[PDB]
Amino acid sequence: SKDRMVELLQEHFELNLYEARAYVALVAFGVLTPAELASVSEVPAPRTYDVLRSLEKKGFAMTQPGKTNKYRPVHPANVLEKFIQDWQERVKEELEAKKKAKEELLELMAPLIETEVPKYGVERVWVVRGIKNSTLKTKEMLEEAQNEILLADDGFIAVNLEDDIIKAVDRGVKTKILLTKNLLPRLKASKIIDYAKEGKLELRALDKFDLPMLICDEEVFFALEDLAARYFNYETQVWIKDHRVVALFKEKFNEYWEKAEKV
Amino acid sequence: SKDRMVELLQEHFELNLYEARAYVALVAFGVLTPAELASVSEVPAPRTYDVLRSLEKKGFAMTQPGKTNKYRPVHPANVLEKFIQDWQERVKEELEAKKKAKEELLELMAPLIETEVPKYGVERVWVVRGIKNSTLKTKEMLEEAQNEILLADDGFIAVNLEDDIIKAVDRGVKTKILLTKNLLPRLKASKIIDYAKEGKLELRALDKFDLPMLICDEEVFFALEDLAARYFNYETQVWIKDHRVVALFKEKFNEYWEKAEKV
Amino acid sequence: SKDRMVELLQEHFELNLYEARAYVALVAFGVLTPAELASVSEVPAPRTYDVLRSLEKKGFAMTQPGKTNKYRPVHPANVLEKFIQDWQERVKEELEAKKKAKEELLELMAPLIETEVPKYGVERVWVVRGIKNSTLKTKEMLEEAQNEILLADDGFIAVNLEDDIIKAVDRGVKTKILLTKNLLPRLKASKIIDYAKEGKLELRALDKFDLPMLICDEEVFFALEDLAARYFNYETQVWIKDHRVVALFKEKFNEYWEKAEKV
Amino acid sequence: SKDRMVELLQEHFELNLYEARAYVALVAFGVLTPAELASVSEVPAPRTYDVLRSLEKKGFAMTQPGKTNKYRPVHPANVLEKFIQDWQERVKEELEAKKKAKEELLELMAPLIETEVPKYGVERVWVVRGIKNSTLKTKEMLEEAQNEILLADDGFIAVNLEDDIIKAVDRGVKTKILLTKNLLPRLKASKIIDYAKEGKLELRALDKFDLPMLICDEEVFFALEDLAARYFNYETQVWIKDHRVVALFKEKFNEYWEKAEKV
DNA sequence: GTAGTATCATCGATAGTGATACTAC
DNA sequence: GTAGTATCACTATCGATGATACTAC
Repeated sequence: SKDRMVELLQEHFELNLYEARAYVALVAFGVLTPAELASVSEVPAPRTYDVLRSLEKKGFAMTQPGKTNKYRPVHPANVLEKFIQDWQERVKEELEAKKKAKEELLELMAPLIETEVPKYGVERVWVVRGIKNSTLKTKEMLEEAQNEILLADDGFIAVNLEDDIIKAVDRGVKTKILLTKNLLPRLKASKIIDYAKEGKLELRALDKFDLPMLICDEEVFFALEDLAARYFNYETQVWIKDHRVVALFKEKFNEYWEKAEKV
Repeated sequence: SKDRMVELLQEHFELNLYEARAYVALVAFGVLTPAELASVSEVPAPRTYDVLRSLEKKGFAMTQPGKTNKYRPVHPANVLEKFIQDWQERVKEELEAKKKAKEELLELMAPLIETEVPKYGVERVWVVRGIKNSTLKTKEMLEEAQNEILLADDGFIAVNLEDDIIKAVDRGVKTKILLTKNLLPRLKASKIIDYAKEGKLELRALDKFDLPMLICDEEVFFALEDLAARYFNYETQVWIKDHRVVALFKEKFNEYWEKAEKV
Repeated sequence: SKDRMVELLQEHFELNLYEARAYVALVAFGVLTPAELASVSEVPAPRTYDVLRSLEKKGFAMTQPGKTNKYRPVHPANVLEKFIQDWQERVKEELEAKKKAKEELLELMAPLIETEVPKYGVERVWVVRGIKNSTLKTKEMLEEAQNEILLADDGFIAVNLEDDIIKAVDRGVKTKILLTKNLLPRLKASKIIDYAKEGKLELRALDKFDLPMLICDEEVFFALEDLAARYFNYETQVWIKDHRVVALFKEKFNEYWEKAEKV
Repeated sequence: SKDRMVELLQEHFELNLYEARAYVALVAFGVLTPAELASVSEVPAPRTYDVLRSLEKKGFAMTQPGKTNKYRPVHPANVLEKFIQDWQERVKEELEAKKKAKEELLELMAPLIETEVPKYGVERVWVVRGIKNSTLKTKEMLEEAQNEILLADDGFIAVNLEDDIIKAVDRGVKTKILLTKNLLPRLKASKIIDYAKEGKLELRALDKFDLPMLICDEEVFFALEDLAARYFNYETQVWIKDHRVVALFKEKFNEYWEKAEKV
């Protein structure tokens, strides 16, 4: 069928409907002029000229340039195979590009390939105010703790965390507890003081320090001192995850720690 | 350069702008929820979902069997290599489809191409556009050559037509082949060698000649010369069937041939 | 009016409708949360979250990351001014790009710059049949002649050509007329023999030549000898414009021409 | 080449695919009718007309009164130079519009920013995304500085804020500026350099310090550090107003400051 | 109606950009 | 209701491609 011939030329050889109908006509009728083509095909008369001129450049037709151009079809066995061979050459190029593209992309993404898995995760700063949320955040910090826990506490933070502190120490994370001397009686026969006497965690006391902090593996949790709101459980507290910043606080802690006294 | 990565992905790996961005984001942050992606990247918030699902579908990102709100990138080393290997398969199959379409067309058109003889005949001049289409006519010249074949190849007059030349030589056609010296390197790597050294034909090389041509019996094929035309793959080539015109060109060929090397 | 404020932010500072309404809201109400933003603006509740996060990256808002994020507007005098200067630097870049682009384009188009103006067009091959069109083409050739006219004629002239040959010769174009001896008596009172004797043009006679031709300034006009379409007279004739081809015929003409004379 | 030209034209000179091609064709063949263009080029025949008219309008081609429709290219040296010069004009006017839109917005928002005193106040921690937006906060820090300013600039903490620094010094704020040695070579003249020799401030250079910062009274501004974040212009910067936290950072500054050179 | 010129119209893919639906409290 | 989530629908550009005037007769 000519319908089938037209379909195939469109589907596999990059000819539009009109160009395809034209080339079939040229093959069926041999030599045609734009005028003749129109009479023996469904190619619109107005379009015959450019459509045939289109087959010309694509290699499906040869031509005689004159007052009225006449066209002959190239032999389908020559052009169709030519098309395929050329196509394969394009493919062969598009392929090599893809490989060089791949090689380069891997070189570009080299520095970015990240094994670490974010748990929050794009967030490295978190602002907490309530007493509920301040505890839920310390809980997470102690749970995700894998290396060291440094706790300089002015009050309830260390007494309420005891359950969570113990569990962490059990996993093998180095724990250092630093309290204000006035808070000691709050730890009567507590499992912390028990662990401290065993050697499973370091415990020390200081009369005072101005910047209490919780440190967990490059995570620091501190408060913005407001005694006004500190009565109001709505005291602002900040969680920051960064090697540099947390390292700055760790220095301060070590300053405290090297001046305190173990129980 | 994130921009270069996005560019490459869009070009050689069939990702849209957003998907390309999303993948680099995925590769960068290791894990991302749709909202997180909308934040750190330039992918429209409302598009992050379909963009991420799309990447997953294209095998560029994965979702855990758990709460599927988080997406992780597939490692570039794996995903990029897999795309290229898979792509080769898709093209290879399209090749088969194309070949099947060609063979079918040749079959469908068989009845059309009968001894007429043929539908296009008695025409002694045709024009062919583009040096790339040179062989679409010269092939016919070689298949019908009965007496003599005189080729002064520029490297495009009779590309990949060697089989027809040796076939012509077999049916008793005298063949003189004149090549530019830069062509010889692909006779290694030939079939006319050892068909030339056998004496079944002649082969001579030459540094420079201004009028490359193919003569077959009383037919001459030559290309015109226009810088602008060739930039647009539109160079004009002419086929003339005339004993006087051919004879003139043959005088020029002979001129070239008496200066060529017997190599 | 806020409508006016929103209009300006969209028009000049690259904010969509929602982001623009948000920043106006933030400026009006100071600190807002996504929920609050919705209550005091026409920003859809579902969109507030991502829209505010958008103003964040764009530099129109600062934020407190928490269970419920709160946002403050950057001061319009800082952001709006910041935007403009940043924009100016992008412009400064796109400009430098444009200049380099131009420089390169001029280097690429250097070989392509065409001064000559085609009076026929892209066609360097023309196929003519009949006497009407072959004469109109010879006339055009003689009119456009500016350097030399080489005419080896097998018959005709002054078949309308005396007038055109003379007029050309009047313009100062070197003319060479070559007729077959049998044609000499046809021009005994012709203006050509008159001009030849003066001699404003060279005239010579030959008993025979197999390839008559008209040459005009790198244009050649010849016939494809067909027994006996010349009688019909549907004899195919070809016009070719090309230095190489025309030089080939010119060599042939000189072969003829070196065999005089007009007498 | 031709593909590269088309690429440039589309990129830097605001031509669509067809117009860019058409222009290169116009430059190549010197003159072209819509049909001729449709033939030699990849511009769809039915589109050649509007495409050529378009090129003319954009000042890339010119047309004769007819009767035929032939187009000539404008010389690239002229058209390309004209586009760029005109473009500079176009942007320069949009800049004015932007400045005018800004000035108006500040006016419209003036009533909004009334004595609250600050719309946003009593807030002691804010986050700012992207190093590019650093000054959108630090600016406020410097303009409100009453006692002390300690800058350890990385080159982005206080970009283009020199005027505010010298201005702060005038109202009696003690100013210490610590810069990396690679920054100093670009401080010419400047007001910050002949303010130190005058003694109105101090300036010390240092090869390397890990924690660039800005301290103003009881306020600190510092940036976190994440490669992935910075690739997406999403780096987190923090502003904290707390005497204990700032004092800590100040200890670090003083550490940096005791190793720098007086320049 | 016929030749040959110039001109329009429909559509898919992509990327923006102004809005809803579903859902567990 | 509240606070989220998960998608929707629409617009504009453009390059592809099929159809249709106008002007000669």
